[PDB]
Amino acid sequence: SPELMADYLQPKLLGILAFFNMQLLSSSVGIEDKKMALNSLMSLMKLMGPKHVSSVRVKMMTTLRTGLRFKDDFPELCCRAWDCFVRCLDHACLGSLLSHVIVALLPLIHIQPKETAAIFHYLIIENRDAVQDFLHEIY
Repeated sequence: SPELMADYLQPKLLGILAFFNMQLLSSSVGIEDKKMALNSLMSLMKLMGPKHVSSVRVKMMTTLRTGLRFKDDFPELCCRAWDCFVRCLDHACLGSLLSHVIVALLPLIHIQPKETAAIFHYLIIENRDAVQDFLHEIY
């Protein structure tokens, strides 16, 4: 079952993602391989769906922020993948990510002008009534 596979994935939970995060951290692992691992994370995020990642997805997002920090050649493609992972992710507390989500976004906006704008517009539409709860905080 895809759901049965998801349950096996659930047991690894954040820790399987963390092991990947350690692999991304290691100097020896290839930058392209790390991008592939990030793609693997994006596929996993879609497989969990928004509900499955839950609190763990926010921990994964912190891991994602570390992945965002080392981007180089990998990043313009990677940022699009990260947004796709976010789209697979339930918006959940999009307001809770708030500025911190924006701060990752602001570096991203510099790396590619088009990608950041597309992510922001999608985020603004997704937040809806929830959107702008932290907007005053993100002056």
